[PDB]
Amino acid sequence: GDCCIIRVSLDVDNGNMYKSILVTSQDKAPTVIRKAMDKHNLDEDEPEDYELLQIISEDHKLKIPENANVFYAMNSAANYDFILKKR
Amino acid sequence: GDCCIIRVSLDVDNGNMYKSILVTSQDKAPTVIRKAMDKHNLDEDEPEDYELLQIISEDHKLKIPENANVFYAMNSAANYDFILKKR
Repeated sequence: GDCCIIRVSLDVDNGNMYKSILVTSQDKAPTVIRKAMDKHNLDEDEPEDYELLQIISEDHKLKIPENANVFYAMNSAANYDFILKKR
Repeated sequence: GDCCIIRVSLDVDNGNMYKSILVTSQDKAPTVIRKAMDKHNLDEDEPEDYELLQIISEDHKLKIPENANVFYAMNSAANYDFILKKR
């Protein structure tokens, strides 16, 4: 079935360190945050502590809604670069 | 970037054995066919001896052109079921 491979960094003071993950057509925001937290060894806590944002440009980050399908809520015309932001 | 998880079987000894491959936007037929033949253990022949072959419906099959990007040459509106065939 359908997929996309995205880049996820932590929310950090200037840009920086992306870890790649596989997003299926079925993946909602908490599963993709759990995958992104595993790529960064976040036994420094829970998927509820975290929101996900897409980097549209320097002046725009796109907020992924709490239980949304990531594959269809993302802007797939923009670059696949995301923040794992600790809310 | 974008991708699909595709499963491939053989045209040969009549019981349907699937193997999954991850196909990216950049993947060409002979390279995904290479992966499929290694996954089925096809070791007498070269990747040029073989075509792919998406099952569009019963009575209907799609030939992926020999040097084409599988991701954009396949029927994305259909079953992600492929068989590997001689010629």
